[PDB]
Amino acid sequence: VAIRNFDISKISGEWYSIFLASDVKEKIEENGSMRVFVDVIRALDNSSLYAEYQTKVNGECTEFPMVFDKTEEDGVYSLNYDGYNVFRISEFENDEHIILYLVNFDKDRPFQLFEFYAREPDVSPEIKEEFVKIVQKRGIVKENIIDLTKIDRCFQLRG
Amino acid sequence: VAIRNFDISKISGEWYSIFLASDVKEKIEENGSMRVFVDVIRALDNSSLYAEYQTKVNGECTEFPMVFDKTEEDGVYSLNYDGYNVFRISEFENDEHIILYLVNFDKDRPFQLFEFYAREPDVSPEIKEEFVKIVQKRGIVKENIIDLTKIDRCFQLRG
Repeated sequence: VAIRNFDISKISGEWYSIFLASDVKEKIEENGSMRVFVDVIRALDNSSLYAEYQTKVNGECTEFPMVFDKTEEDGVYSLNYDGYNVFRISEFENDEHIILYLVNFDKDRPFQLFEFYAREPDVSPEIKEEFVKIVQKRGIVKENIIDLTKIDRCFQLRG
Repeated sequence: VAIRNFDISKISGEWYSIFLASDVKEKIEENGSMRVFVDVIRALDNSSLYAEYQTKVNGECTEFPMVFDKTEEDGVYSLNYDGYNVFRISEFENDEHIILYLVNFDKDRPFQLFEFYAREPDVSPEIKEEFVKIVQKRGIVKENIIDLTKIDRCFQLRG
C-alpha cells in the first residue's frame, strides 16, 4: 500500500526486473522495445541516472545502457528511447522494491507501462498481489501483466 | 484520422473547449481541477505557450492563466498545475482543431486526460465521432467523455 518517493541516494547498484505491464501488450512481448531487464543503476553527476539493461533480440541476449534525465518534479524523469518517455520511480512498500510508472508520448500510439524492480530476483506472493491490484486500478488488464521471473532474463550477462 | 504535429506559428488566438475525457472522471466533473475551458493561447518568447482559461468554482465563472513549457520533444510540453503534467498537442484533421493528450504524474493517482479544442464553439458530428473512437482506443470509456458544448463555458468572460 505504501508507495512513496524513492530516496535516490539508495538507488544505485544491482536490481532485477520482476514484472512488466502495459496497455499496449506488444511493447512488452517478445521483441517489443520495452521487454527489457534491468541490471544496474548508477547515479551520475548532474542528477541523471544511468542503467544497464539486458534484452533478447531474436532469441539472443544483449545489453545496452539508458540514461534518465531529472525533470523539475521529484521522482520524475524523462528518457529518449523508442520516442519520448516520462515516468516516476517510487519505492514500493520499502526501499528494496521500486514501482515505475511510465508513459511514451508517441503521437499515434502512446501507452502506459509499469516496471517493478527488486533487489532480489523473485518476490513474495503478497508483493505480487499488491502489484497487480495497483496496475488494475490504472485500468490495465491482468492479461497484460507479464511475470518476468518465469522467463529468461539473460542472467548470464549480469555484471 | 489525420493526427499530425501542430504548427505552433498557427496556434495563437482564440479557441474553444469542446470535450474533456479522463480515466479519473472526478478531475473533469463539477469542481474538478481539469474542468477548464480555453479562451486564448499566445506564443511567448522562449518557446513557452501562454493560455487563459475560464472555470467555474462553486457555480461562479472565473479565469486564470497557465503556462506550458516546451520539452525537448516537439509537440510536447510540461505544465505545473495540480501537480506535474506532460502532454502533446496535435492537430486533428486540420489546423482548426487540436487534440490534446496529457498525463498527470501524481504519485498516488495519476491519470490521463484528453482535451479537444476548436476555432468554433461547436463541431460537426463526424469530428465528434472520430474523437470518441480515439479516446476509446486509449482505453477510456464513453461514460468518461464529457461533451462541453452542452454546458456553461463562461462565455461572458471571454475577451
